[PDB]
Amino acid sequence: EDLMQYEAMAQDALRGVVKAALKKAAAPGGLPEPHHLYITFKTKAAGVSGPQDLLSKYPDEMTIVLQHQYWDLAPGETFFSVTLKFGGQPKRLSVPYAALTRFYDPSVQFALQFSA
Amino acid sequence: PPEDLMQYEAMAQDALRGVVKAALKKAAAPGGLPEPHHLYITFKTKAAGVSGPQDLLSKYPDEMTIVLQHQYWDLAPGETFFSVTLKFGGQPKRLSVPYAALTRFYDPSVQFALQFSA
Repeated sequence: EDLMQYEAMAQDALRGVVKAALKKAAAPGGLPEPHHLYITFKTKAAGVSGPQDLLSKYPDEMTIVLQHQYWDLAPGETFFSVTLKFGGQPKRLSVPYAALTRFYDPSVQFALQFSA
Repeated sequence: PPEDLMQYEAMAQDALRGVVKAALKKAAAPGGLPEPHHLYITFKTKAAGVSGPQDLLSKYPDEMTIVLQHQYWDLAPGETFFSVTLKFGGQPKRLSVPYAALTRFYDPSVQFALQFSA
């Protein structure tokens, strides 16, 4: 076995792909068609925040999608915030890259699983 | 799709630089790396941020490789760069390299290699 645990360090490091993608999504032009993103995170992880009413319906994991219906994406180095609609209702979420568990871009079938 | 407009391979490749940062933090701990893990780190000598003994650097104004095994100390894997003292021909010297200057990383013990864009 590997006492260095590279497979695990590589996995945690790859969380940075999500950060870079959102950086592109927030720059002029947004995501290049037809790219869109599935992001899954632990609802109760430290730092995630949003409406209690919404988060309560998602006990542990929640998946959001960035395609067209999203506003004010703010991707920082530790967490990102974005506005999405739920039941047609706009709601603000902030989730740390550390709380992520999955990343998927259907366009090119790019996938990333995280420990979290 | 004839093309990935998001360039995930490039962003992934760049994000893995964090593997090196994570490895150096384990090495900076008392007890260092678990035997027989030794690390080869290659960086671009002229990239911004790179600093050390001019004489030494000048010996290779291109890509230089340093190995971290036993004779290294005061390794500081900061946020955007790391500083470390190594012995070149016996004389200890400080090296400062930004993670963005890394062009390669390699640990023979488990055959784990990574290469990054110049």
